Amino acid sequence: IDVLRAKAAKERAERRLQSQQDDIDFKRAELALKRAMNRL
Repeated sequence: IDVLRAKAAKERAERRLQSQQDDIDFKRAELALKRAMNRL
């Protein structure tokens, strides 16, 4: 069933390529650590 298993590798490789799309959600992850900018 390699033909069906390989299908999982395609979905992953695609997600990784979507870096520019996963840049916004990643920003918030950092903002939570440093919110000093807001206090000022």
